[PDB]
Amino acid sequence: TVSSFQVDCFLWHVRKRFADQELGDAPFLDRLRADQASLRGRGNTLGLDIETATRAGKQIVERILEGESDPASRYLTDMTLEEMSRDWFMLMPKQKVAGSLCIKMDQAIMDKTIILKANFSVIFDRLETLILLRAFTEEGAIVGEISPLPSLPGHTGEDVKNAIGVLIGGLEWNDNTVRVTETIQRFA
Repeated sequence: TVSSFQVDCFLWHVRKRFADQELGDAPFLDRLRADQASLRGRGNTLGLDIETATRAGKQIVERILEGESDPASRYLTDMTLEEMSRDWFMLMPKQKVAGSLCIKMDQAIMDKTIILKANFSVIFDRLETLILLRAFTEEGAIVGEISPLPSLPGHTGEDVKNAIGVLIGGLEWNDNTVRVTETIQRFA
C-alpha cells in the first residue's frame, strides 16, 4: 500500500513528458491532472508526500526494470475486430484443450468451402504468438476456432501448427474443402 503510493508517484513523474510537450489529449491530460490530484489526496490520508514517495519509486521500479526490460517483435492480421469478436455457435459442438490452445469446430458443417484466418505475432519467418484463428464458410459463418488459453506455459509455433492440422483434419472428415490465407500458409 505505501509501496503502491510510491509506485504511482514514480510512474506519473515519467508520464508527464508525452503531453508535457506533444499532442496530448483532453482525457489523457485529464488523467494526468486527476492522477496528480489523486496523489495529493491519497498522500494526506497516508501522511506521506509526493517528493519523498517518487524517490522511493525510482528504486522500487528501476530494480524491477530487470531483466533488461526489453527481438524485433511485430503483428499480422487477417481479421478485423468485428471478425474476431463476432458471435457464432456450433450446432454439433466438438471441442478440446491441446496444451494451452483451445480448439473448436461444428460437426454439422458439410460439403462447404472453408477458409482459415489468423491474427498473430511473428519473429523471423515463423509464428510466435497466436491471438485468434477462425474458420469461415464462403457464406461468412464461423465454423471453427483456435484460441489461446491464459496460462503460465503459453504456447509455441509448433503447438499452433499442430492445432491447425487437427482442425483442418476434423473439418475435412465431412467432405469440406479447407484452405488457409497466405498469412497462415507463409508462417505456419
